[PDB]
This record gives sequence, structure tokens and C-alpha cells, in this order.
Amino acid sequence: NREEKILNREIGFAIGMPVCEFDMVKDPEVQDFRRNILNVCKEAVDLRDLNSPHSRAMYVYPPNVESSPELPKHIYNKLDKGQIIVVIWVIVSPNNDKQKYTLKINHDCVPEQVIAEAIRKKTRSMLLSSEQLKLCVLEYQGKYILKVCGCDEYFLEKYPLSQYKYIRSCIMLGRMPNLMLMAKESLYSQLPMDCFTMPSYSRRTKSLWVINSALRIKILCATYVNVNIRDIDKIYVRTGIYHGGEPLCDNVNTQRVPCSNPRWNEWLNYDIYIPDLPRAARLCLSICSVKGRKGAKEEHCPLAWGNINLFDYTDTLVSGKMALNLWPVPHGLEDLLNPIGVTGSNPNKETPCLELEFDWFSSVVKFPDMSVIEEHANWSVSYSHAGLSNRLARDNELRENDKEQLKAISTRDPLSEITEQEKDFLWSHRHYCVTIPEILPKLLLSVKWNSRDEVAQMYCLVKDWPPIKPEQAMELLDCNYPDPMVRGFAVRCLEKYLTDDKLSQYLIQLVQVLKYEQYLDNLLVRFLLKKALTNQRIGHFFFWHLKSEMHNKTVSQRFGLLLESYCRACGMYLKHLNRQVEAMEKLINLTDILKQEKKDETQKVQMKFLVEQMRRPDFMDALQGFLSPLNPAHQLGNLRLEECRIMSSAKRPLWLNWENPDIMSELLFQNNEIIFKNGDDLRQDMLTLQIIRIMENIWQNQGLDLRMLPYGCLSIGDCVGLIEVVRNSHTIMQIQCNSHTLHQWLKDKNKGEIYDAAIDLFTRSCAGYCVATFILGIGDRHNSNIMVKDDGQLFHIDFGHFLDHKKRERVPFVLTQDFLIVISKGAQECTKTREFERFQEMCYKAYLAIRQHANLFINLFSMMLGSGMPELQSFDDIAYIRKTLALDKTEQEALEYFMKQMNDAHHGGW
Ligand SMILES: CC(C)n1nc(-c2ccc3oc(N)nc3c2)c2c(N)ncnc21
Repeated sequence: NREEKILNREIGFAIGMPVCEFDMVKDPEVQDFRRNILNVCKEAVDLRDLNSPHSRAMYVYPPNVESSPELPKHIYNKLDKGQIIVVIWVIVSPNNDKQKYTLKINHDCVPEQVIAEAIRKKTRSMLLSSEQLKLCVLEYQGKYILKVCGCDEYFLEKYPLSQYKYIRSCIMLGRMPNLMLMAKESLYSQLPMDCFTMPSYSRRTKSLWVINSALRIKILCATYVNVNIRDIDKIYVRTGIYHGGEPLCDNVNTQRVPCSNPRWNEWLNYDIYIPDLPRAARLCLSICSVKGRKGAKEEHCPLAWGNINLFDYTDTLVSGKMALNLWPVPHGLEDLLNPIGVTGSNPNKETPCLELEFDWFSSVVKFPDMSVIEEHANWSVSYSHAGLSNRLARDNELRENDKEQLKAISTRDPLSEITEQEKDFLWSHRHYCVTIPEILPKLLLSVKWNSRDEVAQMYCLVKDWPPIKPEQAMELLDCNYPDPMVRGFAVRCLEKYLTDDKLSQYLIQLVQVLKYEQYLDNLLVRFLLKKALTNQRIGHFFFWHLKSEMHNKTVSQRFGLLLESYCRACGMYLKHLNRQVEAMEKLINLTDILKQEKKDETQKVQMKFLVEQMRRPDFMDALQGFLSPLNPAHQLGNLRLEECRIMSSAKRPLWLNWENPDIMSELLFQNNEIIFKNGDDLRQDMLTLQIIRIMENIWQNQGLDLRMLPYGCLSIGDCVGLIEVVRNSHTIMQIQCNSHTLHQWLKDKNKGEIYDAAIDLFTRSCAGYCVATFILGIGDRHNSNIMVKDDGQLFHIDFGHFLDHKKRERVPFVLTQDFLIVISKGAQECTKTREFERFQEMCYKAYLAIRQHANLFINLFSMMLGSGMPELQSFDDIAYIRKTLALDKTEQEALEYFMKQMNDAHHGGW
């Protein structure tokens, strides 16, 4: 009633469009999705109310843990005899006195064991309780919970203390962990119980295989096809039947008609049997122009494109009259068709519009049930009769060379081209493939999707297919794998083997591949929403990754509806997301005014305006007392306007400073510094920074302490976003204030016995960033986009473009004598040193480690193909890292290559 209205108003502000606009959408798929997705909402809420309050605190404050408890060789070695020193703080009776208790405990100690040990140290003063009954009422560890001093991170689950990301970091960085003992009932009360309500909208035949006919589609007429008559001669419609990025038959064009009258009334006949149409078959079309000639070949140009699914969300083969509002052709489209393009009708109806008719076979035609599929697969299942086609291998036919040949095929990278000889081979030996389940993505590409008999066989193999690694399953979710039985299996592996640490790690890819789903209601959307609604850390980024694309009409309906369902069931977080949403709004409206009206003024004038505009009551209210969209465990107190400045950088970003309202702010950072950028697409920087974190985690799990700085970066909208500020760090140029200038500065900041640890950090971070940038083909490095910390850690900022920004593999990070003098610790011939010898083997061991995990990076890039990212628009883009990692070459041939690239850029040494 009145409360539904408030909520409707609250969701409307969060997603950026009124809920009422979803109610007017006549599409049954839309209204069904809104109503039918509500069971995920119910289930998620029920799980939160299972063991209240704890159950609800786990949702709000989930454990920030690593996937594996096992501490690597070098990490366990930082512990003194396998024991970690921790500092526990108690806020005692006001004037809120902070009292510390320093403890030495095993790294595998559970938080409850730590609370007891802290109470044991605290009570030690009263020696009466020390000897007699050391217990102290079971040391009431159920009356207290651990919190991270300085931020809203809690230790609520029975995990070894070292498995917690904060504690593992503290071990690696040589920092003492400061924890705060906070009474259980004080957190539990701060949590308002959820009152999830069901919305008002929540109330409201023949089989395909019996149609012994060829497919046909009628192409009627086109409107809103406004064309300069003087240029174009004729216009025709190019059409094709696809399954993902692969055609099921040959592409059929209509007759050419004068552009003044786009009227065809033609029935287009295709090279495909109707029972032979796979589930994910789609019609792909475009309106093309043709003018010439100069006595040469005809100048074909695609005007606008569109794709329709041959079957609707209810498995119904689309029948009857239709209208498709076409889409503009994106720059550099090498084809007349756009199969990898978004499927569906353009929301703007003032765009070219193709009117079609599909066949009507006297009744509602539907895709057969699995019972009919299995009964046509068991129905599918001599010496010279099993050998009349290279797609059948009988019993007593499996060779030991074949077993190793299939094994060799499985090793090959995702972009490694399977030959047609190799496809017939994988298909004939499909039943052995179950022994090495990792072969599935290659085997699935060996299927002739245009054959019902072949596809039905594949469907049965997928049914009883051994689950694969979560990282391995993610490929089966890219554009290449449209089939629901395939994608459903991939979701099933993630549903089972994917940790919440890894879901947070790969969330952007998982949000992206959603655009490759045929329907609004699928197993991926349900998987992701459930995780978003049972973990508020995942939930936060699901919301922001989806909100940041609401300006993109290609996805705004899917995403809008997904955000509607999310906002109804997230609970209290909605009020906090709304605060962030309003904060970001005010920074966009303000940075817009500066860019449009005041760009041509002095820093002094611009700052005067900034300060005046920020001091306004409506502004001050919105921009203080909210959670950092970058890390929502960060409270952003009051603005420190005296520390807020417009940066001299390009797009003139705002450096913003907030107080940290935590009582233990001083034990983390007393002030939160975020950079607000308006003007650049922050999406490439999110992907690079994600890849850097992954490369770093790989090296750290092999015994390579090559420290990276994957700083926070979050795209919050259309070329607007947030950048984390790396505290106490300076660019190479702001160190030059000769050749020893850098080494001089580092040696100065790190004087004494702290010098030998600061040198190692430079050389190790340098080796990591040197290997990372080469492989990735990041934008060329200079004195301004290389930064150094007052401890020794080197890192890069502003990545620009990845892969081939040129359009024949570069070394973007070339080492100046400065960096090499720090490595060789002042040495004259920095080439022939014992220090550079230890640095060479760092770069070599780093490069080979990434080579081993090539298939993950290739996959993480392919999932991101859906994104409008100009440097990631084709599989020919991702192809770059297949060159840098020398995947065709051997492990020794690849090492020689890396040395040659470094040598032909640094002019020797290696
Ligand atoms: C040069 C100096 C002021 N500085 N600049 C940045 C910075 C600014 C914008 C960016 O856009 C992207 N993509 N990466 C960026 C990095 C920065 C930081 N993140 N931490 C510390 N100092 C920093």
C-alpha cells in the first residue's frame, strides 16, 4: 500500500528509472521474469532469517577469507615458529579508553580461541582468577566478536585467523594486525531485521520434430530507412541462421528494391531442416545498401542490423507476423551481419524497422522435451559400416596414441584452432572424452549443431558429464556456447565448486556473460542474484556493475529488471546504496559544471567555485556519511574540504578527502582519499587491475614474493568512476626535484638496516610489473605513469589500452639506468651484477608461471568481449597474448623470446 509506494520510489532512485516503467512493458517475457524471479528473493530472505541474528550478520558482514587455508612456504616463514603476534583492543567504559592486549598465537587459531586468549591476558591482572578456575564463565567468547580496527570487517565464522585476507596480508607485509573486541549484542542490534514483502505484480500444441519441412521467413517491408537518394542505388536485406558465432546454413539475401520503397514481400528459403534447428538458433539480419561502380566491384554497406531468436523463452518456435527495430552498425564491422551482436528489438522505435512473417504450422510448435531427446539418442546408439564416416569409433577401436592425442588437444589454449580432421576425431571419440573432462569446450565445437541426431547425442553426454573446474566452466558461458544444456552445466559447476572469494574475483566476467543469454530468466541470472542476496559484499558490486551500464539501452531492460528484483530483496542495504547513488550524482553534476562551464579558468578560480558549490547544504548532506562504493567496509565521514582539490591531471579529476568515523581510524588510516574521474571509460582499468591481482596471486602461490599494487578502481557509470589513492607514493618525475636521482631518493627514505629490505621490494615489484605489462601489452610507460612508495614498492597507474594499442610485440616498461642502479645498489656496470642475476630469474620464473595459466587469461578476456571496450571487440584482439606468451613455441623457446624482446628494447644485458 503506502509502504509499497515508498519502496517503489526507493528502487526507482537506486536503478535510475521508475518501477512504473516496467509495469507498462507489454512483453510477457518481461512480466513473467518480474513475477517468476521472486522465488530467488524468497529463498535468499529465508536463508537470512534461518539462524537470526547471526544468519543476518553473516549476510551483512561476510567473512573476507581466501579460498584455501594452506599458507605458502614463504608466507608461513614470516611467522615466528609458526606463530602470529596480534593486538586486540577493548573500548573500556567512557572516556572511551582504548586498551591493547598483544598476543602470540598459532596462525590457525579460530576467532573464538583468540577472544578467550585476549580475555586470559586481560584478566591476568586479577591473579585470583589466573590460578583457580582459569575459565571465567567459559571465557564467554559467545558474548564477543572480533572486528578489524579502522573498518567494518568482522570475524564471524570459525575460520583459521590466517585464512582471513586482512590477517594473511598482515603476515606478508610484516604489519601487526590490530583487532577490536566488540560485544556480540552491539553488532546484532545495529542490524535492522528485514521486512521483505512480495510486490503487487507477484499475484497476476505440436512438437518441432514432426515438421518435415525446410525453414522459411517472409521479409515484408522496412520503415524509418531514411537515405540520401543521390548516393545509394538499391537496398536489400541480408539474413542468416546462426548458433552463436557460427552459421547453421548459407546466408540468404532478398531482392534489391529502390530505397524510396523498401517493400520486398519475399519468402526466404534456407539450407536447414526445421527439426534440425538447435535450441539456440537465431535469425541474424541487416538492411544493406549497394551503389557503385567505377567499373569495379559493387560497394556493399550494412545500414542497420538486428537478430531474433528462432524460439521464444517458453520453447515455442516463433510463428506469425513480427517487427524488429534495428540497431546502428558499430565502427569497423568486417561483416554485413552482426551475429555476436545483441539479440532483440531496439528500444528506440524511431529507428529502421523490419516487418517479417514466420511460418504457422496449424498449431503452437514447441522444442521437444528431454524424454524425446533421450529416446532419439538411445535410438541413435559392422566393421565397414562404422567406418563409412570419420565420425564413428566402435568397441575395440580405442588406441593408446588416440588416448594421448585427445590428451594433447585438451592442453591447447581456447583460441587454438581445432582442425576439421581434429573435430571429426574429437566427435568419433566423444565417449572416451569423459576420462579427461577438460576436453568438453573443444568437443562441443566439434558438434555439427545443424544436425538434431548429432546434437541429441551431445545432450546425453553433457547430462552425465563430470563437473570441471569453476575457471574451466566459465568458457562455456562466453558467446561461443549459446546452447542452454551447455550453459546450465557451467552454472552447475560454479553453483558447486565456486567460492564466494572467487565469485567476487570473477564477478565482472559473470555479469558480462549475462548479455549472451537468450532469455531474461536463466540459470546464470538465478545463480548470481542468489549469491548477491546472500552476501552483501558480492551484492554491492553486482548492483554497481549492473548500475554502471543503465545508460546502455542494449542492456538497460535486462539490467533494470535484474536491479528491480535485487532492490526488493537486499533489505537495509538499499538505503545505503541510495546514499552512495545520491553522492555520485552530486559529483557528476558538479564535475560536469567544471568541465562544461569553468574548464578555461585558473586553478584558483576553479577551486573557489568548487569550494562554494561543495559548501551548499543540499551538497554537504549528500556527500558525507555514506559507504565507499570502492570498498563498502569503508565509512566516509565528514568531507575535509581543505584537502579536496581539482587534480592537474587530464579530465581534471577531483581528489576527495573524508574523515574516517571509526573509533580505531588511527590504526588503519584516519582519512579516506578517493579520486573521482569524469570523462574516461574506467572499464579497461578495471580489467587490467583485476588481471594484475590474479597474476600476483599466481606468483604468491608458487613462492614468488613479486608484490603488485592492484589498486581499487570502480566504474560507476558512463565514463565516470572511482580510483583508490595509494597513500605515501610519488611519480618518478616528482622524485626528480641525473641517473642516480631515483636510487638517491630511495636510499634517503630507507636509511639504515631497513635499506636491504627496501631494495628487495623495488627489484621484486619491478620484476612483477615488468613481466605483467609485457604480456598484457599495456600503454607505454613514462616518468608520470610509474610510481614509487616510501618503502621501496614500485607500481604503475593509468593503463590506457591493453593488447594492441598500436594496430610487433612491445616492451612497454623499458628500464632506465635509474631503476637498474637501485637493483645493482649503486654499482657502475649494472649489467654484470649478482643483484641483476637474482632479478633476471625473478622475471623468468614470473613469465613461465603466467604461461602455465594462459587459458584463464584468454577466457577472462573472451567473457569481456560483450562489453563495448574498443580494444576488445573480436577474438583477433585476445589473439595478442597467444603471441606474448608464445603458446605455439615450447617452454624453452618462450623463455628465449622473452629475453629477445627485453634485449631488443633495453639494448642488451640479458
Ligand atoms: C599522480 C598521482 C597524483 N596519482 N595519480 C593517481 C591516479 C589518478 C587517476 C588514475 O586513473 C587511473 N586509471 N589510474 C589513476 C591513478 C594516483 C593513485 N591512484 N594513487 C596515488 N597517487 C596517484
